[PDB]
Amino acid sequence: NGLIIGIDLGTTNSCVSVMEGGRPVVLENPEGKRTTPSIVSYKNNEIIVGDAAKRQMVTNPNTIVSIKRLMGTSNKVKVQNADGTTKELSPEQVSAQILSYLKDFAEKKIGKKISRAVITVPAYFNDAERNATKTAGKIAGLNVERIINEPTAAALAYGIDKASREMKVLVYDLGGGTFDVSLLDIAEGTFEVLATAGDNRLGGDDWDNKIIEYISAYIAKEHQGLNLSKDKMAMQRLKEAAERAKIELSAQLETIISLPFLTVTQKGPVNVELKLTRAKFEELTKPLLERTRNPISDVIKEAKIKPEEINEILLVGGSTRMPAVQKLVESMVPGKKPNRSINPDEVVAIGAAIQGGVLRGDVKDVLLLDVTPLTLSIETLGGVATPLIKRNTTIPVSKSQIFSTAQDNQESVDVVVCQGERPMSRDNKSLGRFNLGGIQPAPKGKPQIEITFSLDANGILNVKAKDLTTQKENSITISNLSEEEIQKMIRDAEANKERDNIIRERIELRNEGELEHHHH
Ligand SMILES: Nc1ncnc2c1ncn2[C@@H]1O[C@H](COP(=O)(O)OP(=O)(O)O)[C@@H](O)[C@H]1O
Repeated sequence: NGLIIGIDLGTTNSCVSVMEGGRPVVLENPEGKRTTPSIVSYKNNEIIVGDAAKRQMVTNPNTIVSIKRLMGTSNKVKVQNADGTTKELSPEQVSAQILSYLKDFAEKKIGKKISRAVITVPAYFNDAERNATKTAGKIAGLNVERIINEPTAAALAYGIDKASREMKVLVYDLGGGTFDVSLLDIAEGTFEVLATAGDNRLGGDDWDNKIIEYISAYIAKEHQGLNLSKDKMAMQRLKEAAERAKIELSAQLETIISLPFLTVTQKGPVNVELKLTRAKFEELTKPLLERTRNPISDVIKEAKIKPEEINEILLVGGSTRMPAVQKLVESMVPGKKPNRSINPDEVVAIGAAIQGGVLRGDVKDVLLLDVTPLTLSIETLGGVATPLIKRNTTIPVSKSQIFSTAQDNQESVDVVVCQGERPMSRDNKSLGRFNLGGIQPAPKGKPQIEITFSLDANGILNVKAKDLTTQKENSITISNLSEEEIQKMIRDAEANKERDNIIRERIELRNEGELEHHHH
């Protein structure tokens, strides 16, 4: 029946995506962000999810971070209610609050109720870990139609199921909390995780902490051993400044960590304005980064292949935007360029969304092709399809030819557009019709009407009929196609090729084409 949304339920951030008109689309939360902190907080008997919970993660003791780590387990998390009593919550319930939130704002964006989803998980996850994830989904009112692996999701986003050949794919996932490297074998639509290895206590958070150590060391140096470890408001601000600094060093060779009024001492207010170079940040985080090297070789050997045999490498996780990470990965797979062309923090959700569409039935797969798959033609005298843009021409393009009138004293012309490789326009699929009058009584062949088929680089078509004498010009704009639908029309022409050529004997396109008027 209804839409099946794609959810990446991540350790540190979550992302939600859905198929819209044959494309995956990432949905943005109410704060306009395409990803959402996997963080829940409790205050005044009100549940807070995402950015607002992250903004009080150190200050509010109730905040629950990295709940995903306790999934599958029987552990509990205790939080204070308003009255001082203690409520106890399972990892299924906390995750269900995050999923409810994602589900909520998606309904508001889509404007429909949503009750089905694909949820992704780490490849290593066992059945309890997956049943807790599935139970989270049920508590949130979502029929979980399938649970898929994060790196399998990544491969669907990159259309690797469409390769029509065996593919060895290395997926390097460095998130905020977790690192995973997986080796996939993808053959005839079956996804097999040959091998997985990594560290679920290693991620971009650990990179930030080295910046917190840096800022701390600097403060102690500058202010006679000033230590703010036990100050919650201070530590909240450092954690945030650390992550801002880190992110800026993925596009800058340095940055300024700026923390005015960090605290006040008997000396007055302490202001930090601290430079951190990319070189320095890389040095401080070298130990963390290098814990990702051996795992790459480990899974390569575990699946009994050379590096040579790897067909494609995908970068997943937002921490893979870091230059040092991209460089590392490249160093371990000579020849291959790691693929980062789909937002690594969105890529998994996108894959789930694709899987969702495929499970539904509405797999109206649009294709952003740079070349025209079929001939585009105007109907001339006798129902003949005179081509203007030939099959396999590269967009953008605008071809033009002058036509005339089929009958003497003809007041107007019908501009009937059609797509396909067949000699009669009735055989081809029509894309539109429109009229153009203003035409003065004359012999057939006298009026000179410049027709212009025009395609933008995004694909869509505009056909511009112009009477050159009277300047009168009507024009229509056109919608796109499926792969099966393309192939049906190619097949149809292939199937009637003998019939069509005998029709073509009588057709002569080298003379000026003629457009007629049949009454609407
Ligand atoms: N431009 C960037 N440079 C460095 N790190 C980044 C950048 N953008 C996002 N990150 C980091 O990505 C990490 C995790 O992102 P994400 O993939 O959403 O995590 P997860 O999949 O674990 O939920 C965060 O620690 C964040 O600091």
